[PDB]
Amino acid sequence: AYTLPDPLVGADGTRVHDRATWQHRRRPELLQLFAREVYGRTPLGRPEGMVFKVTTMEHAALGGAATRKEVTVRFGRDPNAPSMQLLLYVPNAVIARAERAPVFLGLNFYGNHTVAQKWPVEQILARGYAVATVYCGDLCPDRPDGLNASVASWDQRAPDAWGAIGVWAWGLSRALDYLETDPLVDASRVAVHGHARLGKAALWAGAQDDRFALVISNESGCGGAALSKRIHGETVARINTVFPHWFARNFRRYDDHEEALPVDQHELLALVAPRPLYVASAEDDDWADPRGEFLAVKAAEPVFRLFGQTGPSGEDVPRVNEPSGGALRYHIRPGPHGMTAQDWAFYLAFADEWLK
Ligand SMILES: O=C(O)[C@H]1O[C@@H](O)[C@H](O)[C@@H](O)[C@H]1O
Ligand SMILES: [Mg+2]
Repeated sequence: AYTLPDPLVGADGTRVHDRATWQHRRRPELLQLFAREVYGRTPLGRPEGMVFKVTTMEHAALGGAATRKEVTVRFGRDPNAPSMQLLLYVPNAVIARAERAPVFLGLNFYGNHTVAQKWPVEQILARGYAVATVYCGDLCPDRPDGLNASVASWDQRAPDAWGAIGVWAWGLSRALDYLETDPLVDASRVAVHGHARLGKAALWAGAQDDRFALVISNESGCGGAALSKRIHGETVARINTVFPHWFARNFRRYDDHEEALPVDQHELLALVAPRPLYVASAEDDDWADPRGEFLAVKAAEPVFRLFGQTGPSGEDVPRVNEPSGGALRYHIRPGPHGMTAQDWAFYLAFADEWLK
């Protein structure tokens, strides 16, 4: 089935007519719904005893274009406590103006020094932006028994307990804790971004953690930006069966039963409002369900409009390589699933508008 629940009708049926009601009544309702039925509850906020050790600082990386820092973010005072490694490139030209750089923060899938994977780090830097990354497997190994060797392990797990997407997302927020202590970056101007499974975590981190200034979802698909109730491409039963550690056990109640869902992903997107949000698809990426990613944006737009922000105009998918929307923005690009220089060019212009 497929009737979408209204972001702007509360659980008790009252109509959300103002931003205060949205901020302090409706948002907590949706956050707790997504936590309980989909991603699982985030248990730890900031742990006590987090320690940041800057292990490497190189002031003339990439030809003097960038400063590169390597940072262990340790999650306890003990020196052999669990940790993650954050890689940061800062543009030198911005440091030379005595300004903290705005930052693109995203998880990587193959390791910090694979960005197999490559992002246009040099272009991002050339455009005046810092780049930070953490390998997702320092937080939760992407495998079905992966939570036992993960930050969440330090007869089973509870049905509303978080999986890998929630642990990855919590990792992004801890990366932001670090960025707040780093005088070369403006932690109030952080674009949190992700591709595919890591875009699911980027969305979930941006909705829970409203410190993030900008949120970018690149082809995050099922249980990211795509409407589950559309039953197109990847389905809930497919994703929980192949990746049973990603979501909460409770998400499996919705296996082949998306009609029963009490929310859909347009409401995840609405939790970014009023902060700028970018959802993007690939034209041949039927698995992620591009129309469903676009329609989730459109069904989220009323919440942005409550704050006077606008989304893609038109009620169907805009032409390829034509981004559309104000603070709430979409593009679809030609070709297959991935993250490309085309996507990044559109993201950088969006950031130029909202972070510089
Ligand atoms: O790109 C990938 O490997 C993944 O992308 C995700 O968004 C999708 O849910 C996975 O099934 C897999 O296709
Ligand atoms: Mg789908």
